[PDB]
Amino acid sequence: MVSRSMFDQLFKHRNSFYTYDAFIAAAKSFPSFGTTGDTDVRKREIAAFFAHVSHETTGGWPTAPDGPYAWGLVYIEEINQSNDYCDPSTQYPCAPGKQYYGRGPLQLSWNYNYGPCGDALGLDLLNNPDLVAQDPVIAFKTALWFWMTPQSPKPSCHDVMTGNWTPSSADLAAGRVPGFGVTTNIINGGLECGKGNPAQAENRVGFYKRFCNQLGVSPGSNLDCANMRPFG
Repeated sequence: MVSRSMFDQLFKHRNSFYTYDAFIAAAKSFPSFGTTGDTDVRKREIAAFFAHVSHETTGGWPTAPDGPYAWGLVYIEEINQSNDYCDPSTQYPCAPGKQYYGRGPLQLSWNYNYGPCGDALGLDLLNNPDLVAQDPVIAFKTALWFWMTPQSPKPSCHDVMTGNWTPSSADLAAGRVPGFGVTTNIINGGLECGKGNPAQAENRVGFYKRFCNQLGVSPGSNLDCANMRPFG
């Protein structure tokens, strides 16, 4: 896994809601996370997951102590909470009086994600979405659920980083070569990769390179998703 002192180095300025013990408890729901492959592969997977988490929750500024990548895990809830984030569904019905705005380390959003995430975790997140912003174990589990779950045609980010996803010829033709860049593409490639404004993807890479440096691992190849088409 990762030790308490290293978690406290990566996340030196975090919101104290996000405890190390909560992260460790959540990771036990997905025992292959960070335990797959040799030491370099494990370190890159952990750095990659934390880079995305940090991008989505960062409270940094350019002159912040320890630099602009040292302020991950500051945010819990989406700040703009007026829309319900509800698309009508017979499988995952929007609960009366509830909203599905972003919550937790990967900003889980929409009834159509809270539904299946809760089903997989054995939790009624569809009818109690506020659980994600109440309980840091649940919060971390929702982020790991996303990271560990394939959604065809997309592989899991876990499988990409650990060598368990081999691209098809169409993937390769589209520039989807395994590495950090493909994880950005999976998470939000329609807006952030290809010809999207690359500011946000570049920020994710900045966090990733910082965390790789702190963990003592090379970031590897194929970091940039501007050279890459979103999955169909």
